[PDB]
Amino acid sequence: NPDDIVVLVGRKKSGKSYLIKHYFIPVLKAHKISYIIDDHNLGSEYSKFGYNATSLSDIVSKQYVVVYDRAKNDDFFEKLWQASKLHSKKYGTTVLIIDEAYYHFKYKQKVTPAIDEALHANRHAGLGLILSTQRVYDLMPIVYKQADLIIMFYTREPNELRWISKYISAEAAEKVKTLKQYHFLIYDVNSQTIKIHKPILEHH
Repeated sequence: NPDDIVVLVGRKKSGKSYLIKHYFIPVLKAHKISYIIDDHNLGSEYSKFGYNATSLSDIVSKQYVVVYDRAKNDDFFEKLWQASKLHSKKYGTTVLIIDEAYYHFKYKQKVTPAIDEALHANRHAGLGLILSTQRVYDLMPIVYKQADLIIMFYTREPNELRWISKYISAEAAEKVKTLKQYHFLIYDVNSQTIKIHKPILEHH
């Protein structure tokens, strides 16, 4: 699980960050698994969850880190990835949590060596991924093939349902339409199963 690739999908205010904060992170902390949060702002809702990294070296050396990913050079992801791997050598298996995945895994973008490694060899690299995004069709289709879990909140948008049907599951597409707010569908890509989950309140 800690080295799984998990994708979270849903429009703004679906409850993705609340899931991160009260469903994923508490579970990681209970198992003493470290994490690196990549948040695209220059003051971030995640500031209480880790050290405010100002350099790549903070990413490597601090156990719990929040990366302020704004105004970085165009090749920032490969640097973040390098630093995260080095972080993992120091702290063991680590989860890289990406608040808006389209910045680094956008549909139709060039597949770089860092992207290839993150999608095809992340376990060996010692890094799990939580990729959060607003619209299903904003990410490279390979993300969905390589994911272990795809978590989806409500949508009735036809082009999104089309994507879900094509790259995930036709049954998932049907059920996502009737989700009530804060409920979410969990699609296990490995077992090809679907579980509908009740709203999260707090970790127990």
